[PDB]
Amino acid sequence: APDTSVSNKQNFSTDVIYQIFTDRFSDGNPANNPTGAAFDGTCTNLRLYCGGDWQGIINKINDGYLTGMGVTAIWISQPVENIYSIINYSGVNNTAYHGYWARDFKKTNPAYGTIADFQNLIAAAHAKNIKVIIDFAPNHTSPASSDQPSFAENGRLYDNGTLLGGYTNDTQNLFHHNGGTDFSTTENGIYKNLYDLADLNHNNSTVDVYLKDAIKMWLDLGIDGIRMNAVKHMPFGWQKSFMAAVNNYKPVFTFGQWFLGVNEVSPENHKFANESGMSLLDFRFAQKVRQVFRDNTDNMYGLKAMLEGSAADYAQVDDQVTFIDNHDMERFHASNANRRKLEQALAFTLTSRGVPAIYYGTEQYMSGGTDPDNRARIPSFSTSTTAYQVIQKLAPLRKCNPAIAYGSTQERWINNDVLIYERKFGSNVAVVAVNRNLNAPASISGLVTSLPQGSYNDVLGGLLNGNTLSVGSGGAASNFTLAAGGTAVWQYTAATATPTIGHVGPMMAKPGVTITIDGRGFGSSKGTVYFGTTAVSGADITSWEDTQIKVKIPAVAGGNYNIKVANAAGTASNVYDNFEVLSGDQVSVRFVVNNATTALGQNVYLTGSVSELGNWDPAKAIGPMYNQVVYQYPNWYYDVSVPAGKTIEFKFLKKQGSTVTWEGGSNHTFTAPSSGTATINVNWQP
Ligand SMILES: OC[C@H]1O[C@H](O[C@H]2[C@H](O)[C@@H](O)[C@@H](O[C@H]3[C@H](O)[C@@H](O)[C@@H](O[C@H]4[C@H](O)[C@@H](O)[C@@H](O[C@H]5[C@H](O)[C@@H](O)[C@@H](O[C@H]6[C@H](O)[C@@H](O)[C@@H](O[C@H]7[C@H](O)[C@@H](O)[C@@H](O[C@H]8[C@H](O)[C@@H](O)[C@@H](O[C@H]9[C@H](O)[C@@H](O)[C@@H](O)O[C@@H]9CO)O[C@@H]8CO)O[C@@H]7CO)O[C@@H]6CO)O[C@@H]5CO)O[C@@H]4CO)O[C@@H]3CO)O[C@@H]2CO)[C@H](O)[C@@H](O)[C@@H]1O
Ligand SMILES: OC[C@H]1O[C@H](O[C@H]2[C@H](O)[C@@H](O)[C@@H](O[C@H]3[C@H](O)[C@@H](O)[C@@H](O[C@H]4[C@H](O)[C@@H](O)[C@@H](O)O[C@@H]4CO)O[C@@H]3CO)O[C@@H]2CO)[C@H](O)[C@@H](O)[C@@H]1O
Ligand SMILES: OC[C@H]1O[C@H](O[C@H]2[C@H](O)[C@@H](O)[C@@H](O[C@H]3[C@H](O)[C@@H](O)[C@@H](O[C@H]4[C@H](O)[C@@H](O)[C@@H](O)O[C@@H]4CO)O[C@@H]3CO)O[C@@H]2CO)[C@H](O)[C@@H](O)[C@@H]1O
Ligand SMILES: OC[C@H]1O[C@H](O[C@H]2[C@H](O)[C@@H](O)[C@@H](O)O[C@@H]2CO)[C@H](O)[C@@H](O)[C@@H]1O
Ligand SMILES: [Ca+2]
Ligand SMILES: [Ca+2]
Repeated sequence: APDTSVSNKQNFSTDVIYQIFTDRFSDGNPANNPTGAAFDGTCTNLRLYCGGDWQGIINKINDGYLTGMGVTAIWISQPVENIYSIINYSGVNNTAYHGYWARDFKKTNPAYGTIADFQNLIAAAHAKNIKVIIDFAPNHTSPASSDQPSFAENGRLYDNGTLLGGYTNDTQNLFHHNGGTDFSTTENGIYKNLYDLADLNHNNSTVDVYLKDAIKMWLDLGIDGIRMNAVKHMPFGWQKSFMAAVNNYKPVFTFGQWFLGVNEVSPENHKFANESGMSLLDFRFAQKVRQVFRDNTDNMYGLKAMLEGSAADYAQVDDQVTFIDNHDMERFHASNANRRKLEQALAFTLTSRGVPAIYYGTEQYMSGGTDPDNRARIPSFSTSTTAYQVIQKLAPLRKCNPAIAYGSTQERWINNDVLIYERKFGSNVAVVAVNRNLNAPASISGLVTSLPQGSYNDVLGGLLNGNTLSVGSGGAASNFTLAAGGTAVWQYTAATATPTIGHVGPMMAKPGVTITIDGRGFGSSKGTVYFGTTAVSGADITSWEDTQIKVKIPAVAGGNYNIKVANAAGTASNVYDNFEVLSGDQVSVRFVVNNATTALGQNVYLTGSVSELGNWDPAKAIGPMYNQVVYQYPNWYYDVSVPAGKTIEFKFLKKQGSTVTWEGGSNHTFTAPSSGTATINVNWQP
């Protein structure tokens, strides 16, 4: 199959995700509706169950609503079993309608449906070329009070019906008991509870194994991707081990939720996306989009800076999931606002780099404030809205024009209100023009592009007041008027002669695992695959076609390798960096160093004899380590993904910037567990 096939679970760049709040989409099976005080059929009480379910989604998939829009992927509420409690908050009744209050990761939420219902959903979707993504929140269970066990379900955790433990009397330490987070620091947000939710302790062996076993179940059920909840609130090392588990079994496209506020640019966030084994929801993109197109707090210059900065900050920018709003933000469309604002933002997102995600109902001009006002029941299934049509015309471009899916981004024309950008991949090109100024047209002269000579019709058909583009030799466009609030899309596709890599997935795994390499001009005959300088050919290359290659990772030493391919004739392609070859199966180990004093601004890091520990290279050391919550300074701790059953040598370091102070004496030594977790505790050697 080609790169665009529904079967491609490793790449979503050619797709368009539709974010569904299951309960608020469509109640296709009233028989499974919750009853009494936990339900409101009218969906007037936004905190109770409204009845939306999997059967409903199936119906919507079957009746053309999503397909007619060009949607090729869906992201649904967490499917696992949630508590049944009806909680009274501020005099208001609340339910688990959102799917975030888990009780059993190996069962389904009966309100959504049964396992059989789930299987059917998967089948229905696939039959319509729609990939299925599930929300997964292994960071906590549900609302609890250690002092008052009768409150809710006491964050109880079950294993396929078998009780493991609750928040009260947590002798095994399945959960964290450090109060609630205040988001003052990263460490703080990880080792403390979100709201009143029972925080899961991933260092607990039972929890580790269980969670890993659970995801396997869902993978076995046929999912195509995973949306990881609050990744900024779980230990990074643990998550890396989780991704390894997934990748070394059945790799699927995974992206996490790492919230960013307005004007917020985080290096920690970049690093996580670059080395965790998963990508992230593009908050930087989303926030900038709202500023420029919605709240008028920034202009095109800021939009361009975000695009350029992001492309450099993210090793795999094309893996970031873009959006303009979500279940945790106020709806993009303001009641009294000009609809063109939303239309423009949509078009921008659909034609930009990454993986676009659209929050259900956006296309219906839904308005609403923060939770739960942004989660009303979809008021219509009309295909006649302008927004619907915008998506309908642009979504498919992601499939047919690889420039949109894998291309670079380049500004071609700009002013306070206008932005004209170009996407390019091999012989493929796409040019988009946006004039956010709703009252003034712009006179466009001097525009230069990569489009061949000719005339180009607006892909939007003038829907957003766009126009035809005339390109002479040299890619120079003839003078034209860009209507007030105008938006136009011009594109070109053609055969690519030379092998071009547009995407690789997964990006982190152990030898023997099969990876997917997508792009154009690979040819039909098996060529050669390079991992760094190492060449792979023949048998290990499972399949080879023009747009996609399937190959087994070679048994090279653990480390980072750049990927390249060559056609059967020996022609090399571009290089796709940052591939991570693991040393083997991974386990999550907690490292604790005692009595490591430092000066303000100086932190402790971990280094060692394996790739996972940076192979003694301080620049690749793990950290900075933590010293407030679990353990207190001068004792430091950190959770790390290491190779199972291996004997590892390690040392600690103290660093100020890139300046490094090595721990004295001899190296510490330990043997990693074969499965489950472990905690290594030593004293800093002077
Ligand atoms: O020994 C004494 C005592 O100790 C112990 O008690 C302590 C507790 O153990 C401890 O946890 C602590 O609890 C208290 C809280 O600390 C305190 O805040 C207060 O909590 C209140 C809330 O204030 C109040 O609002 C309400 O909360 C309701 C909500 O109103 C309601 O909306 C609903 O929310 C749920 C959502 O609907 C649902 O979707 C889901 O949300 C998801 C979200 O959808 C998902 O995408 C993801 O989002 C996160 C994101 O990951 C994260 O980054 C973050 O984003 C922030 C950014 O990072 C920041 O930069 C900045 O921008 O801000 C944003 C947003 O904050 O947040 C996103 C979510 O907003 O993740 C979400 C979670 O999966 O789930 C939502 C939560 O359920 O439902 C909640 C109810 O849960 O009510 C709570 C509780 O009353 O009060 C708590 C109780 O006091 O402190 C206790 C005392 O010290 C012992 O237990 C006790 O016995 C002992 O006596
Ligand atoms: O907002 C998050 C903060 O996180 C980071 O802070 C780090 C420091 O950079 C580390 O050096 C370390 O801090 C130690 C400190 O090294 C140690 O001396 C001691 O600090 C004393 C301090 O010497 C003294 O002058 C006085 O201020 O009292 C302090 C309390 O002991 O203990 C510190 C830890 O408590 O660890 C912190 C993280 O905990 C980041 O670099 C900061 O910018 C940021 O504030
Ligand atoms: O190149 C392959 C080599 O790899 C392995 O060597 C590792 C060591 O095992 C680590 O311990 C570490 O070495 C540190 C050392 O721990 C640290 O003390 C420091 O050494 C100073 C020393 O403190 C000082 O007294 C004086 O002796 O100078 C030394 C500096 O040279 O710095 C070392 C790092 O430079 O890292 C090395 C890899 O760099 C393996 O064990 C070796 O057998 C192998 O050759
Ligand atoms: O001609 C190449 C030139 O095109 C663009 O410059 C625009 C500029 O953005 C407008 O504000 C206005 O001044 O017209 C110029 C074209 O004459 C690119 O921005 C620029 O990099 C490029 O050199
Ligand atoms: Ca139902
Ligand atoms: Ca946590």
